[PDB]
Amino acid sequence: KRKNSPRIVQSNDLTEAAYSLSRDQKRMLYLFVDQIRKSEHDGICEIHVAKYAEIFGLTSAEASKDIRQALKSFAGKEVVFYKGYESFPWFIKPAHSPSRGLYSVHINPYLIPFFIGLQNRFTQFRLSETKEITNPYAMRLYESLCQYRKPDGSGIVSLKIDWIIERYQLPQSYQRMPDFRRRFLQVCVNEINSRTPMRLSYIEKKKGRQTTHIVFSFRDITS
DNA sequence: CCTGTGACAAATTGCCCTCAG
DNA sequence: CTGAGGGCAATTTGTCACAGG
Ligand SMILES: [Mg+2]
Ligand SMILES: [Mg+2]
Ligand SMILES: [Mg+2]
Repeated sequence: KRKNSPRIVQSNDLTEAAYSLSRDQKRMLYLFVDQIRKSEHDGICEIHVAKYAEIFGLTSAEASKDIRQALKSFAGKEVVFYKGYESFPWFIKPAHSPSRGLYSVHINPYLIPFFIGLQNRFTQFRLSETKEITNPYAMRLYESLCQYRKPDGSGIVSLKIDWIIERYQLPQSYQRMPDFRRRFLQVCVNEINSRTPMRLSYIEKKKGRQTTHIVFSFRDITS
């Protein structure tokens, strides 16, 4: 049963926001949204090194490294919602540790309604589905794909490439499409195919000499 | 203009070790 | 013993010159 892992349920506004974060910063982001979901919430969240190591198959010393550098790298990271245009900071206070092996973070109290969206306008996935991805961009794509998933784990969706560049905030050399192909599309599609239960194919949409959309579709291995 | 590949750079990976308390 | 530190080589991500349709 896929039901063994936490159920991540985020608003589609988050699924579609424009931001940069590392794999490690996102692994934590999942744990934070879970914890608001279980409370009039105020923004204080807690992380235990020992538990984070259970969850991601890591050693105690390595989990401490990953948390400690992620938490430092939130400084100056804005998140932008869209159309619409609203920019917020993730943390309003620096994180700190009062007990050995435990950190206390203060997430911005305005983001919470953006996490807990309006009814039937939301994305959802088990934590197991995404814990073995490595590339953060491959994590963004798996999120967006999940947004279109029917009850039976199948779906089809067309994303415009300029929109992928803006929301996933991809590096500049990928505006030149042979590089986008080689260092993002093939790498992220292979990863979903090897690390998740999803089975993914795609076709490109040219207009004139240009490529403008990727047309993704997928079934679940439970077929 | 469009494409793919080779090369170099800079970054991320899981892993090894000391050491404090 | 846990976990806060330092460090590593190997691999993957990011940049871009060159050659062909
Ligand atoms: Mg990153
Ligand atoms: Mg609390
Ligand atoms: Mg690491």
